[PDB]
Amino acid sequence: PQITLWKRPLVTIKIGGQLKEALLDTGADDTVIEEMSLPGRWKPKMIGGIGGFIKVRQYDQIIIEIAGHKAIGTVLVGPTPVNIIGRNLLTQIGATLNF
Amino acid sequence: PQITLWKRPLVTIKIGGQLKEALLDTGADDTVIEEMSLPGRWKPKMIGGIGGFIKVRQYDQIIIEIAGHKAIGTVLVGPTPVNIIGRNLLTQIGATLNF
Ligand SMILES: CN[C@H]1CO[C@@H]2OC[C@H](OC(=O)N[C@@H](Cc3ccccc3)[C@H](O)CN(CC(C)C)S(=O)(=O)c3ccc(N)cc3)[C@@H]21
Ligand SMILES: [Cl-]
Ligand SMILES: [Cl-]
Ligand code: NA
Repeated sequence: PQITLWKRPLVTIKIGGQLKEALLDTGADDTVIEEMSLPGRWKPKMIGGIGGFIKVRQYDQIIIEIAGHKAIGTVLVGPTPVNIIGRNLLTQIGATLNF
Repeated sequence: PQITLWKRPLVTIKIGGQLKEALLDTGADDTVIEEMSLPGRWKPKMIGGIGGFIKVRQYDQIIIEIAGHKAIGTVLVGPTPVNIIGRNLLTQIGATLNF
């Protein structure tokens, strides 16, 4: 699909058995989701944005379905105000910016 | 052009006759750039991101070139960690997300 940017590019994701709304965010290196449980090992990480840093849990090799396209990669979990799909998973679904 | 997301989507912008690097950011509603002087009056705004909120100066109707495409619109100036081109000017340059 082609998504225009008049409005926030929100899509439905499926992660950890749950449906969530998330923002397709080319300015995010990493995918960051609101607090939830995920299986397997994790390690702590700090990630910074506008406003400073938050502490997150880093889970590797997590499968997500993004607008119907499956991808696997690292997912950061913590107190983000918005669920964000970052470049680490946008590449896997073949997303590009075009102008 | 078609920009893939394996690396950060950085482009050259020109504002006040100066070249700067900035990130094409579909997760940003608004364009915000690091401290610089812009002409005219400004109005207050708060923008929130991953770590919380910052105060910025809002300048309207600023001429800015983005990857060679001319735009004229609102630029926020404040302590952002990186220059970000958000959806208000991405729509002016005709950008879409595609997958
Ligand atoms: C530096 N780590 C960063 C980079 O990679 C990592 O992945 C996740 C984080 O990325 C980010 O937070 N990306 C943001 C851009 C941004 C901000 C600061 C620095 C770089 C990029 C976002 O793309 C845009 N942000 C709203 C998101 C969180 C809903 S906003 O806070 O900046 C914003 C920018 C304008 C406006 N008008 C309002 C908010 C880590
Ligand atoms: Cl990854
Ligand atoms: Cl590719
Ligand atoms: Na894992």
